[PDB]
Amino acid sequence: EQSVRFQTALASIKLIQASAVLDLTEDDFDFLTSNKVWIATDRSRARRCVEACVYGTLDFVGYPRFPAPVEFIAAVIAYYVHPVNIQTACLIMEGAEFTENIINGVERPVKAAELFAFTLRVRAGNTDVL
Amino acid sequence: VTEQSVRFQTALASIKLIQASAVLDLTEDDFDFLTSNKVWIATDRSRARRCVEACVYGTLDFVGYPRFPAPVEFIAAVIAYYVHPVNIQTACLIMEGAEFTENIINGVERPVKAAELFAFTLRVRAGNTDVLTDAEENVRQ
Repeated sequence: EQSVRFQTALASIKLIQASAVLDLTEDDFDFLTSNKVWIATDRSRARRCVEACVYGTLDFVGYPRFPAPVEFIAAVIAYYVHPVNIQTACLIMEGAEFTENIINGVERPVKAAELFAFTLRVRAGNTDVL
Repeated sequence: VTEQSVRFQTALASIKLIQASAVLDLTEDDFDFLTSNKVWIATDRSRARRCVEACVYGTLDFVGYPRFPAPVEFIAAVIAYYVHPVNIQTACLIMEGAEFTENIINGVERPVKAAELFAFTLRVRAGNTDVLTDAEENVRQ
């Protein structure tokens, strides 16, 4: 169910590295992908890149971008973000509390806490969760 | 075990995450303490708590940023990596209460107490060659 909702996203990311390109200047890109610690202030900019990809990847599949799918933020994080910033990146995206992460029918936000758990699996290879 | 297997895999997949960003908030002295083969006395608990945590909420503490719950696979990975067999147990004792990835995802509060943590992190450490400590680490104070 979600397993799939991932896949469709991972396969989307893997495909973007070519055919399409995101709203990202080689600067913002070095910024998002490098190992250079994201200093406090950088919050606004990090968010805006992670979004650039998240929504971007979305647009480049035909999926709406009203609530950003959890799986995409996790993927967009795992894939692009460097370990030096992963965790912090999650707590940053939580900050873009767009959808109330469906967990037992209840409309509960997309807490940073779970975003990590996701990205951590993506990288792990699993995602054949459930 | 096809379950206990994927847990490990995530824990392993974590080591690499830890190795990659060696950003830690500990003086070289502190580092020596945390990785020493000398036991952690009952008074050293405060110090240890700070050290084991400085390894989990990694770059998060180096800079400001709040802290947020980490998955067991990732904690167990940290202990297996930094902590010495001698203190590992107290470490798990310290970090008891964490949750596994699965439960983190579906919202099923299943705190993983010390005993369990200890058992698991020991098996994590038990299996992982491309994991071990070196010196391109003693570069944070």
